[PDB]
Amino acid sequence: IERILEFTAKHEEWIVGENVEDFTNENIAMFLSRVSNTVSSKIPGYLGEKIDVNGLLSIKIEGSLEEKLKALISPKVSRQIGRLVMEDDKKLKKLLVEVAKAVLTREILKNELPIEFPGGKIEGLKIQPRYEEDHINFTARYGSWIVVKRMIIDEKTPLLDIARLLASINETAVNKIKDFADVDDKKIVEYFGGFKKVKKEEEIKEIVQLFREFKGNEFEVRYAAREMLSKLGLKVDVPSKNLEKYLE
Repeated sequence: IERILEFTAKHEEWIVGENVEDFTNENIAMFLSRVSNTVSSKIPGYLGEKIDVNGLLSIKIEGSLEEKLKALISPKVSRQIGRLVMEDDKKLKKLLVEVAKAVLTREILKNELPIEFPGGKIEGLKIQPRYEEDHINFTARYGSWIVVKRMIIDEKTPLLDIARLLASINETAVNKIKDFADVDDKKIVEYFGGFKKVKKEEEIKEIVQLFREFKGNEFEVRYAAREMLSKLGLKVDVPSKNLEKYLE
């Protein structure tokens, strides 16, 4: 297909649309940033068949950033999350717990760290929806890069499948922003290389400080935050593969 970069969504009262028409790296990165923020914000509303999301987002994580991080990796919170997952199968429950944990981690930390990308969320209809029926549509073609992640939404569409698609779209956005913004992600990985499986309060303090000292622009810091969190086993992007494996 020819050059295109668009996102539209139409489901119940959620109707939004945005595209790029002036194809600069800045505009592409800002579009993908907004897509990431938008789809990530909507994922929890599609997890209700398997996760008690109201209960999940009602979990209290108190204190400074360092204290919140310690809480998020704690056995207590893992047990709290497990209790909110409606699954009996040990293997499948583990997959859903990790998804729930990623949702909680994003919501707890987004005002403490640069978790969301710049630019906020898509709230209006810059373009009209590409399809008349309810749908999710992410379509990208630029140079050799092509991604088509879309589906029609029926009354028989599993909500968890919409969650999966939204998570997959988020993954594309996160993967590609660092290409369009020329983020040296290898350097970021090596920057945090002195830490592994961070559990102790003292080490959490150290890694947060190292993150704060990271010199980078608005895009680079989002990846530094993600890398720092990865050392604690924390994620802020829902792993679509977990939902894929459940739905199989």
